[PDB]
Amino acid sequence: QTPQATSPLAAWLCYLEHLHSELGLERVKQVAERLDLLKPAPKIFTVAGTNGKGTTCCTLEAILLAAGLRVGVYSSPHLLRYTERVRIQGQELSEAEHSHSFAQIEAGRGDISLTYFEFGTLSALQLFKQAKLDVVILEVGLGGRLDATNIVDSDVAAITSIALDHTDWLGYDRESIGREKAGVFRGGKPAVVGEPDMPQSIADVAAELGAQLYRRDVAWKFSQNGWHWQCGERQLTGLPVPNVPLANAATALAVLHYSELPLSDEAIRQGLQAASLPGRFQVVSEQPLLILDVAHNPHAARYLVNRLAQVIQGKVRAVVGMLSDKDIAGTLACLSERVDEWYCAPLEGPRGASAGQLAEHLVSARQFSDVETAWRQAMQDADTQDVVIVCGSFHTVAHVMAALHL
Ligand SMILES: Nc1ncnc2c1ncn2[C@@H]1O[C@H](COP(=O)(O)OP(=O)(O)NP(=O)(O)O)[C@@H](O)[C@H]1O
Ligand SMILES: N[C@@H](CCC(=O)O)C(=O)O
Ligand SMILES: [Mn+2]
Repeated sequence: QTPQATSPLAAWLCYLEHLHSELGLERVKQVAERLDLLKPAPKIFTVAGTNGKGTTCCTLEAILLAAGLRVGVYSSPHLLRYTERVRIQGQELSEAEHSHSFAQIEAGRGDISLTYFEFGTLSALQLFKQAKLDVVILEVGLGGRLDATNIVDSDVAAITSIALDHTDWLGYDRESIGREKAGVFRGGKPAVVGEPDMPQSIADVAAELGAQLYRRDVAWKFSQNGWHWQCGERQLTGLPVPNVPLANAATALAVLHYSELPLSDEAIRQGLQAASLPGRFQVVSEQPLLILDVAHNPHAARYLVNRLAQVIQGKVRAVVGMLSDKDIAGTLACLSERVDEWYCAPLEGPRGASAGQLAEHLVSARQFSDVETAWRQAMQDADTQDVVIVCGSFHTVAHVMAALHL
């Protein structure tokens, strides 16, 4: 049975998780066109990148909300609830609102077939259209050029970082990754690049499209009390350090600058003081320090290792689970520079790695039945001066979050 407007959101998600799968955007665009969904707000920012999309978007959101605007954010993936994926004034909507919205997409599509993410994306656009917003922030699902979020013409587009989230493959490198991401840029519009080691293909695509390229360390830059953000001969000085990676706050300032939106000193500082997301180096407890971080590739792992070195005489204990298609070998080698004790767990279903698939990269790691069991063992073993880090995937962090009923 196809669910209805009044069915539980869980029924819609089961229907969408079975959507039988086809490359372009012509289908999703045609549905959007029918439901008049291509202009959710008069200002649209679209954010691509390997790591840093979510926290870049949340910094934009925090600043724009501090400035008194009505703001929507579309985000993915989610930790515990699908309702995390759409925020309006910083807050989630009801499950009922999502079920009604999906029903409208289902009726609106006719016999045009859509993927899970295309359906989610159209529903989000519809929820935003309805909410009378000034700005909509769209986090790219994957890539950008052919991502469902790319049906909307953005006012400013951004790439937060370039890194490899998957294993070696022919033709799969920073250049190929970059090229696909740069497909969110638009002719005549600012294209903000927050990656300091930018592949050439990003510049090639920006040139083909006629986008205006504004790169970190060329057009704008930042440093380090507080921190400083500069673009040409102008700067912001003594900014508060936010609880997101500074590169991504810097990318968000660049977006906001090139958008030409009017923003007070107060809005910028209050936003930076509020900006954070659950599961991005999130301290949940102390003595032992319990930190949750959704790092799942070597680039994020390097960031996570650098933060850990700033917070630990005590041991680092890592509770880890990953998906089987990640660069497991690389992520665990990077983490192993600072992890002293390993607690490995499987993730469920056909896409999860087993604890054995993780252990085979480590030396005499502990192996457990499931994440919660691994985590309770880690807490049980931890001394007061230890750090327990839960990482490797959303599923790992979320299993711990559900177990602490956060
Ligand atoms: N600029 C960055 N450089 C290094 N690591 C980063 C950077 N931005 C984010 N990370 C790390 O990447 C992880 C996720 O950040 P996030 O902002 O959620 O990225 P995302 O692109 O939305 N990916 P996801 O977490 O899978 O939704 C956390 O470990 C971050 O610390
Ligand atoms: N997986 C990324 C690209 C980066 C990568 O493949 O490593 C995406 O979201 O499109
Ligand atoms: Mn994300």
